[PDB]
Amino acid sequence: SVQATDRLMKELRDIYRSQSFKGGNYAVELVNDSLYDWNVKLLKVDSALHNDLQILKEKEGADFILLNFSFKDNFPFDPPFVRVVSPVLSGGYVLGGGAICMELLTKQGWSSAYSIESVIMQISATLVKGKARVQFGANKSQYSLTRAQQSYKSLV
Repeated sequence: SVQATDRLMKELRDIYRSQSFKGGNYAVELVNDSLYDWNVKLLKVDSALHNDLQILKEKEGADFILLNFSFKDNFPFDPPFVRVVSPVLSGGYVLGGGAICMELLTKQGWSSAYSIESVIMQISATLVKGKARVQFGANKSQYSLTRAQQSYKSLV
């Protein structure tokens, strides 16, 4: 589609010129150059989660929550499929597998008007409001697209 493609390009161009993205709050990476597959990592998360990320950079790997946006399911008609790739989290409205129990991500709270710049922030917020914490035990294999789909499935 030309509309879905153009709309998507508009969004990424917005994100690029947003003070949110300039301030290092997150990043956007077109996995495999795909304009329909985004890796949005939250870099700047004053909260308990904000704490767990400090000792995340040091102990194991880097310091960020890695999100995956899939725009194949009829976006912007339907919400983008968003999931948590890593790290493994407790609470923050995160479901088994990495799916998010979030309002706007439903077919009853989403709007074609909403920006991807905003849904990212709402996720960064929902995670904090739900007092999300890093499960420093489980391996990343805990979170898979497979586990996220069937999970989000039951949700609906």
